[PDB]
Amino acid sequence: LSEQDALVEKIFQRFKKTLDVIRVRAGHTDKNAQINLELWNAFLMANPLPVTVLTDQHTSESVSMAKEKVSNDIAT
Amino acid sequence: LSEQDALVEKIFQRFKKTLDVIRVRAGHTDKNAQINLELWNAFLMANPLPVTVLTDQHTSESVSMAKEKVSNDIAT
Amino acid sequence: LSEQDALVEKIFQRFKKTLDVIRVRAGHTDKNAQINLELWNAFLMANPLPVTVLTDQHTSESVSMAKEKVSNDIAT
Amino acid sequence: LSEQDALVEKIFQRFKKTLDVIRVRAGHTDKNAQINLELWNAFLMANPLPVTVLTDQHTSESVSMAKEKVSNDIAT
Repeated sequence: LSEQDALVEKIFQRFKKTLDVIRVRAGHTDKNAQINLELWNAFLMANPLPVTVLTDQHTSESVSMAKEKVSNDIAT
Repeated sequence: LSEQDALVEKIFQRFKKTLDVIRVRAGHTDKNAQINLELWNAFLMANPLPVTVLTDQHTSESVSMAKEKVSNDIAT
Repeated sequence: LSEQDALVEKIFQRFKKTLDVIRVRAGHTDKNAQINLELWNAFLMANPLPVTVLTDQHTSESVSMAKEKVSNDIAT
Repeated sequence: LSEQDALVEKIFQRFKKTLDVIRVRAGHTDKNAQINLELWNAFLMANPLPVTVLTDQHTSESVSMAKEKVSNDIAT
C-alpha cells in the first residue's frame, strides 16, 4: 500500500468492524420494529377500538406510570 | 508508540467510547425487540386472530392515526 | 484539494455512507418506537387495566420466560 | 492548535455530530423499548395467559405471516 493508504487503513481498522456490527444490529431492530407494527395492525383489525385516543389527547395512566418508572431506572 | 500510531490513537480516542456506547445500546434494543416478538407470539397463541390482516391488505385506522400523529411530531 | 484535505476525505469515505445508513435506520426505528407507544396508549385507553403492575413490583411469568428464552438465544 | 491536533479535529468534525445524533437516537429507542416491556408486563399481569407459548415451541401463524411480509418488504 502507499504510505497514506497504509495510514488510512490503520485508522479505519480500529473501528471498521464496530460500525459493521452497529449497521447489522440496526437492520435487525429496524426489521423487528416493522414486524411489530404489522402485528399491531392485525391485532387491532381483529379487535378494533371504538375510539383511538392518542397521547396528545390523553395519556393513559398506565403509559404515564411506565414512562416514570423507566425514567427513574435510567436516572439510577 | 510510533509517531503514526500516536496519531491513529489520538484520532480514535475522540470517538472510541461513543461507538462503544452505541454498540452496547443497539445490543440492548436488539434484545428487547426479540423479547417483544416472543410476547406477541405468546399473546397471540393464547388469543388467536380469526384472520391476520397485514398493512398491505388494509391499514387499521388506529395505526394510520398513530402514524400521522408521530409524523407530525417529528416534523415539529 | 489540499494534501491534508485529500487525506481527510480519503479517511472519511471509508465509512461516511455507513454512518449515513446507521443514522437513517435509527431514525426509522425511533419513529416506529414512537408509533408503538401511541398504539399502546390507544389500546389501553380502550381496554383499561384495573391495576398497572410494573416489573419492579412483579414480573409476569410470561415476561420472565420470554427474557430467559431470548437470553439463551443470544448466548447461542 | 498543533498541526497534528488540527488534523485530528478536521477529521473528527466530518462526523462528530453524526455520531452524537446516533447516540442520542439510540438512547431514545432504548428508553422506548424499556417502556414497551413495562406495558407488556402490566397488560399481561392484568390479562394473564394460561400457557406462554414461545417461538421455539410454536410460532403463531400471525407472527409467521408478519415476518414473511416484512421480509418481502425489505427485499423490495
